[PDB]
Amino acid sequence: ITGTSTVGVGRGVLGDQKNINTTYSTYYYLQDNTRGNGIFTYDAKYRTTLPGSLWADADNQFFASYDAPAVDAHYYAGVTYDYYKNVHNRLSYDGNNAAIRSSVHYSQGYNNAFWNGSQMVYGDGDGQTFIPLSGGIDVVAHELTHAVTDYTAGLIYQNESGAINEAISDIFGTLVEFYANKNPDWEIGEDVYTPGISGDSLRSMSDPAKYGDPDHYSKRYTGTQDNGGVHINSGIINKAAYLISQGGTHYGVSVVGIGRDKLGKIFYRALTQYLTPTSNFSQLRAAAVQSATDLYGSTSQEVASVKQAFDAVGVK
Ligand SMILES: O[C@@H]1[C@@H](O)[C@H](O)OC[C@H]1O
Ligand SMILES: O[C@@H]1[C@@H](O)[C@H](O)OC[C@H]1O
Ligand SMILES: O[C@@H]1[C@@H](O)[C@H](O)OC[C@H]1O
Ligand SMILES: O[C@@H]1[C@@H](O)[C@H](O)OC[C@H]1O
Ligand SMILES: [Ca+2]
Ligand SMILES: [Ca+2]
Ligand SMILES: [Ca+2]
Ligand SMILES: [Cl-]
Ligand SMILES: [Cl-]
Ligand SMILES: [Cl-]
Ligand SMILES: [Cl-]
Ligand SMILES: [Zn+2]
Ligand SMILES: [Zn+2]
Ligand SMILES: [Zn+2]
Ligand SMILES: [Zn+2]
Ligand SMILES: [Zn+2]
Ligand SMILES: [Zn+2]
Ligand SMILES: [Zn+2]
Repeated sequence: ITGTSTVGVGRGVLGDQKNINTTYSTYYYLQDNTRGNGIFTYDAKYRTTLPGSLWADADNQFFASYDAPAVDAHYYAGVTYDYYKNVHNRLSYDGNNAAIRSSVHYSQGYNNAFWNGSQMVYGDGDGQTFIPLSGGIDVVAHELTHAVTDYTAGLIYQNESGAINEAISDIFGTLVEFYANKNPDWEIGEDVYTPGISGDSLRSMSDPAKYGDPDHYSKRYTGTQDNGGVHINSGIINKAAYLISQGGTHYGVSVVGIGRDKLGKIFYRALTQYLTPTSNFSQLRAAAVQSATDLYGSTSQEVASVKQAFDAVGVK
């Protein structure tokens, strides 16, 4: 809508106060004019019709319980935009400042969130398995990163390519979480998963086997469920990424950690320059090694650590 750019205030899903960019025209709308072609957040009103109504508020204060998922969808879309622009010089998910549109209160008791090809969609959870999923910055950024992947490599969402697709989204979801300093960690979805259980998450990048996911190529899932194990076998790549950043010794292979910024630069270059729709784990290793070579030189520690990490998870 046309109006005046304003700054409102509210609380997110976890009860934390934050400022949000809004637009005033009779009502205050969740329309952020400060980022690209805009960030727009919508009320799906417990239906499955999308996008729903652009979120309108009478007083620019967003402290109602019903407001909280919208506050976080809107705010964390902005954080994700800032990460890709400031760290990778990428303008929105398509690199052309596409508007980022999000709908909250999708369906009833819906334990999921997704990028649908043109917008983000967030369920509210059933209150036992999940609370509203936009409360997790890593969820928001994980799903927006699927759009980045779609507009670049086009990784196919099955088998090894699909596991790489998932891992890329976990990697950048986590790097966004660290960028925001929003209680960062190397687990996924901890802020919105199982409110009655502390210390858990959907999966761990630092220790995938904590939840039974494989941390070595020899332990990969080879069946047909989950599109060939895309959320299971992602642990193999997630652990390699963790090792590249933080270092460690894994299955007897020592990895010299090079930090989060260099992890992000190596994988972003691999994703945008070298991966293809059917890249497998071995081809991802090659893309990461070449990316680190481009950035840091063939004799660099960074290249050596990429090789160590993929060795440690059994990917040649
Ligand atoms: O923490 C990371 C920071 O060090 C880097 O500069 O940008 C990405 C963040 O995840
Ligand atoms: O278990 C890991 C711990 O050893 C390290 O200190 O920080 C990250 C954790 O995942
Ligand atoms: O081949 C071994 C692999 O199967 C195991 O999982 O990790 C150590 C490797 O040496
Ligand atoms: O069966 C597939 C397996 O062959 C591959 O190695 O990893 C993904 C699986 O879906
Ligand atoms: Ca209000
Ligand atoms: Ca996390
Ligand atoms: Ca929990
Ligand atoms: Cl470990
Ligand atoms: Cl381990
Ligand atoms: Cl480790
Ligand atoms: Cl180990
Ligand atoms: Zn998802
Ligand atoms: Zn995903
Ligand atoms: Zn966290
Ligand atoms: Zn799955
Ligand atoms: Zn998923
Ligand atoms: Zn280990
Ligand atoms: Zn380890």
